[PDB]
Amino acid sequence: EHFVRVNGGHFELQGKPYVITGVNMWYAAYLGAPNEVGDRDRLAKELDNLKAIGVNNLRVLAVSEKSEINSAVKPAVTNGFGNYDETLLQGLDYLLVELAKRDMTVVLYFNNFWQWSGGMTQYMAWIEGEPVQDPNVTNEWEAFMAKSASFYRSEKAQQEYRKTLEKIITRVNSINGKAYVDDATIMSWQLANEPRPGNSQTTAEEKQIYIDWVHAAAAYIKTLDAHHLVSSGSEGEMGSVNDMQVFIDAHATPDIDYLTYHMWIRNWSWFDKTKPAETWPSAWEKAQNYMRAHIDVAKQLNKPLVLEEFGLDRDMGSYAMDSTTEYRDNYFRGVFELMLASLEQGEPSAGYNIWAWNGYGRTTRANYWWQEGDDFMGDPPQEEQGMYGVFDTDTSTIAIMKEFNARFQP
Ligand SMILES: O=C1NC[C@H](CO)[C@@H](O)[C@@H]1O
Repeated sequence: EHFVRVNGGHFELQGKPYVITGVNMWYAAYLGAPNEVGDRDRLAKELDNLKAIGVNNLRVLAVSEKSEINSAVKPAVTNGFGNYDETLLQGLDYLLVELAKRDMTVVLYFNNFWQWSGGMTQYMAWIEGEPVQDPNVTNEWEAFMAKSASFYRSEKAQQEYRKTLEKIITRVNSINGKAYVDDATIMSWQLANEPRPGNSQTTAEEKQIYIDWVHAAAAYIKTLDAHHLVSSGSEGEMGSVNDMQVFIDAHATPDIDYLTYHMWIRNWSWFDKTKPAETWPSAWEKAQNYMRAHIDVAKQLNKPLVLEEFGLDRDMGSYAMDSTTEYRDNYFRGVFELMLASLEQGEPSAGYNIWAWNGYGRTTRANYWWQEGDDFMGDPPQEEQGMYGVFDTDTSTIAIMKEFNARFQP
């Protein structure tokens, strides 16, 4: 029908500006599955609530790789190379039908730097014949990130990645009969969740391999689909081994239509969730700098910029649904205020996706750890259920979302 397009530093839909006022709901396609893995009744109710809060865009995982670790989604879409669960992919079909009824769009990412959907390290585990070592268990994060980036250098891994891209992009929706390439419900194809060049000791050669991978992968998708937007899923500078020139060079290709950045002030040690009053002022100074730096790059490259992930812990780091969210709420207000001013001033700030949406999902696990069969939440299986997710009962947070979702609309 009519697709979301780019014109300079903004998106357009039917010749009018389009601003992303979104959430991350990684599990939305799983929820559409027609078997016991799905919860279609819940999916419709969630999308009805989100639409009522002014949400126009979801960012969703397209594919997962089978993993045996206890920090990963189960079951998976890809049960060994080429062995796709068609019943689960009907969940993506169903999601696309449901979004289209509500004039909502989706950004679909095809891989994962991290472990919670298998992702790049699971590709390498299958190739190498050695199981993934869950970094939640080993705490060997530097080793993990290096293994994950080894994906870019593997010809077999790239062949298999390209096969998966082709499998999904050329899909026909089994429900409505729409080819995916013809479906304007899809806003963008996205290379991966948070692809990084490697660990803190990444070499110049490894930076170039990453740049070349982003270029080649985006160009490959454009051979399949000349018209949908393509984005990388990068965090920005923090996902570029703290080298903004890597970010710039990777995203300078015309086959990348818009820019992404993610902001994780607690993960980056700028904010201490157990010393929030003491650390908030410094964290906010650093967050505003991170936003400004990326807005400047978006001006340089003449592309829209989406804050496609950002979030903050509940008060004192609680996972409980009855805990307060004062710090999170004030953070979201600050980010929204700055971004709205940016947009008013004609800068390439083109919207956002909060990380993440829990909605009607619930856990009764004492340790807040997801187990197979448990409600899917915006917090994926590698984090406590309740870490960053916004519940339907988080009234104060939802009111802020409702307000700004309306204000960001042209
Ligand atoms: O893509 C992501 N970035 C950070 C989130 C919060 O830690 C995490 O859940 C996810 O892997």
